Amino acid sequence: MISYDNYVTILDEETLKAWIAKLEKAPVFAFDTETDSLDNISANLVGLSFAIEPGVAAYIPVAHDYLDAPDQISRERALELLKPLLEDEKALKVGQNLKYDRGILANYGIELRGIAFDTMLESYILNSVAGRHDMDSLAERWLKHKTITFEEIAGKGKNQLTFNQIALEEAGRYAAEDADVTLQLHLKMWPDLQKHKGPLNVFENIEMPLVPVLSRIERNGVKIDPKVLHNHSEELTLRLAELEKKAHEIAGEEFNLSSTKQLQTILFEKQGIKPLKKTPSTSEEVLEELALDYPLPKVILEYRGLAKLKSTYTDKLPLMINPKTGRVHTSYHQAVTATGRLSSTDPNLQNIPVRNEEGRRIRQAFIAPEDYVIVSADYSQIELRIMAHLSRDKGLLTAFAEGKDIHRATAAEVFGLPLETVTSEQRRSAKAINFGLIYGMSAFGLARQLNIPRKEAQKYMDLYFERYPGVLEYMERTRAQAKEQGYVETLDGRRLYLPDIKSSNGARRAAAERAAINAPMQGTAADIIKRAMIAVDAWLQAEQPRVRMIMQVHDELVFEVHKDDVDAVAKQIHQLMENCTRLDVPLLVEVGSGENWDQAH
Ligand SMILES: [Zn+2]
Repeated sequence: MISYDNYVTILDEETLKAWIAKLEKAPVFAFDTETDSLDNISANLVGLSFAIEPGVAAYIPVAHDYLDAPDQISRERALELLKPLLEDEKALKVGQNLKYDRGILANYGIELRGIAFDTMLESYILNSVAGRHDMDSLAERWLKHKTITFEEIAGKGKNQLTFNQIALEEAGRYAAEDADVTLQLHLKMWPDLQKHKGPLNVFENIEMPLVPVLSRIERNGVKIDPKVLHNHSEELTLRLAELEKKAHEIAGEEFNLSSTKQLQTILFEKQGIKPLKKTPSTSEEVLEELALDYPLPKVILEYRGLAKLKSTYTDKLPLMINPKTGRVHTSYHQAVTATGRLSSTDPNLQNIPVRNEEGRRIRQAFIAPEDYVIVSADYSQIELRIMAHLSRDKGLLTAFAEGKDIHRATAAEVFGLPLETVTSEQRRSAKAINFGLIYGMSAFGLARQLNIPRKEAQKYMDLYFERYPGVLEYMERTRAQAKEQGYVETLDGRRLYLPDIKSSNGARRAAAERAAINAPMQGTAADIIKRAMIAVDAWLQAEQPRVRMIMQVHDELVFEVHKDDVDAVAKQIHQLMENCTRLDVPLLVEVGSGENWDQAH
């Protein structure tokens, strides 16, 4: 148990100063902030904790205000004394999710520098799939130590306390332990992170430098117009009512729009093969087949999609506007995906329909402030260009080299016809093949996406490998080393460990073999995107132009640029993204602008 004897609670300047002096001569020190909220932009600093050595840590309360709380160094005095150390790039800090901390300090005009180690990221790079990368999971895995939980000091449910209401010493136990455990975790993981120059490279030049740029992107937020969203909601209520009527009218009586309950009894009872359509889904969608002739499945389909969209973005988004900035602040997660791509929540920007009109209207609500424009910079099929390189295929490499549509180029070879004559159906077939290879899909899988018979799909795949031999050789070689070493790598050294690579279980080893082929391309795209963000952010920080990087979704970076600077800025973003990342993969950045994200997109 952690008691009040473990860590000191600093309540006077003289003592704070004695610690600042020791901190100033330490090789590295753990740092942590405690606040009255999870919302970064509006949270208030309540206290700070440091750890100079395992077992030697302190908690400095500055804003606890429960009834009769003892005197504390003021938030302002503590920060002016701590500011020099915190802003000194030479004073190296360790922490668990330093992104949060860097931002809190920014609420006071302090730029945390020396952001050298983040134990969450050390863990993530050591093995992204070892398990959760939060401090409590980490402490238990590497230290066989269970940490004091927030719920243990604050309580649960609606009556949970906010940090400023917790007694000084209890808050101390929690806060000082964080700092202490964090430093211990670093001492155990940092040495390990050196057994290999690949992960070390990614951790050092990709992951750590990205910490402060994500903080800045998140705190910038994005301007969302709530009127547009509201009218879209009202219209969707009318449209959903209308569709409900159109459905009742196509059949007879009233009924819910749920399959395997009300639909199979109507749809199949009036002709159609018995199997219902599961919302599995993108592999055999019963309702959409019928759609080509049967009108009911069509309106039920278009109904559900609209209902999901309304409650997920039309009704939720306006509620996400922060009263303090008047903008929305999405959460980017840097240590969650297995391949290294950034994920996103509240809102999850990647789930906004891309090829659909309603998705387009959602994006029309992401607007640029007065005298500014939204700019979208996209890496054209970066994953496919990465495959051309990894397969050393002169065919693909040349297609990209001369600017041809790889899907039409691919079709012209697989079907053997001039590029000008390739039809829309042939382009659609080549495209399914191409993107199917990335996700390592089976000839049968391809068939299920192309709506053609088995072995006909096999026919297309054999023709492809004959024309593009380098891709089969890459695929075989990759599944090989995957079994030889138990993991695959990205161009920068990032690793995805594949434990079921020999699973014996068919399905699991199947998944592990698809992952083997895929991860290197997706992880590499991820690494390129992060390097571009770091690069563009560095220019932004150095030159201070009239632009803000507000979003990162899929393979695009979105900015707010002053209307009178768009041309020079576009030239610059463009050169940085395709000339300041990797010079080996043939990259192309499509830059576009408009009044909203939909127009620039
Ligand atoms: Zn904490």
